[PDB]
Amino acid sequence: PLDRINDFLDHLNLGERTIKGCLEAYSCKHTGTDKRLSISLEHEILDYLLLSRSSRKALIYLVLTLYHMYPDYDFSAVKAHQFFTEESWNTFKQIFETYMFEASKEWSETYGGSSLLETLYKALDEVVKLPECEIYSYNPDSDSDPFLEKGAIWSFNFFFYNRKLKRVVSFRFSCLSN
Repeated sequence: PLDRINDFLDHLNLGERTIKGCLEAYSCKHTGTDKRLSISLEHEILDYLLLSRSSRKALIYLVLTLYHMYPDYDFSAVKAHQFFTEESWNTFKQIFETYMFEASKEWSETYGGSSLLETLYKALDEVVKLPECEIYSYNPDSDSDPFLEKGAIWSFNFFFYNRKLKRVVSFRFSCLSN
């Protein structure tokens, strides 16, 4: 399902610049390492007392997904509470049509049928119920954060979270010069 998109955006070259895209699906666990991590994270963020309180829950799982992508990095519930921002589908749509327009044009010239945004909407909707989702963007400070590659022209990290399903899908896409 996700594989067609990830293959399309697996180092997609547009002559001089390259677009990188990665979709990942995650089912949140409440057993084993993640349970202990969740306890530690919620203790860090409660002891510390930009997301609001209505996303205080999602924050935990968000950091968990971060650990699943880079398990050797010292992520923090406080700085992640700072770096995560809840977004709307409309904002993500505008970002996608503005930044991934060349990729959507190359998609339409290669596949007759659904556009790239349509296919993305269908895959995201299959994994997490998009009308019921909460959307987040991860925007860290330093280049040391593994979600910010030094030298990239632009980089986006989106997370689609479903509370009733306890599921998170990560969409990463950046552009690089050669």
